[PDB]
Amino acid sequence: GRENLYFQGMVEAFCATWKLTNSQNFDEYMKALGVGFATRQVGNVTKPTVIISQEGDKVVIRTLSTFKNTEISFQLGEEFDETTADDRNCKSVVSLDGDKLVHIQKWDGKETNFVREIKDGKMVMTLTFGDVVAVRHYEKA
Ligand SMILES: O=C(O)C(F)(F)OC(F)(F)C(F)(F)OC(F)(F)C(F)(F)OC(F)(F)C(F)(F)C(F)(F)C(F)(F)F
Repeated sequence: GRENLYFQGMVEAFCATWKLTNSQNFDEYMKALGVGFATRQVGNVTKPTVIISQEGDKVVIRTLSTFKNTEISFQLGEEFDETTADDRNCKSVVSLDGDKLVHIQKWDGKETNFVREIKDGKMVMTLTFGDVVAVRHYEKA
């Protein structure tokens, strides 16, 4: 009933081609993660395209850039293995929390999370590691 209407309407809102339009404190966020000088210099100029789609029962997230191209495929709320763009081998869970799509990565006893939300048609991504928070805005292409 309302459960399937919530899950279908939420996933539908996020499924699009998203272009990065704005970044805030992403450099600090990469520094808190332990991303070195070399990669950070690339990461601060790289303009990603994020494609979110439904491929069967799975939700797919493709991050396309001149640095590295990543692709993750998952069932909502079911843990999966993920090798990140900065070569961290995580145990990750992508889930729904109200109007938010929450991505939690765990590796080496550490934890980082990315919260994606739709705000006035834009996708706002909040990246958190400890006290360090970054905000990235995306628009539909
Ligand atoms: O979603 C996006 O648009 C995202 F590409 F920027 O990825 C991300 F969501 F920000 C991340 F959280 F995945 O980033 C990261 F965690 F992988 C990272 F911070 F390590 O990123 C990184 F360092 F690898 C990087 F070099 F900056 C990078 F070039 F891959 C990029 F694309 F993220 F900027």
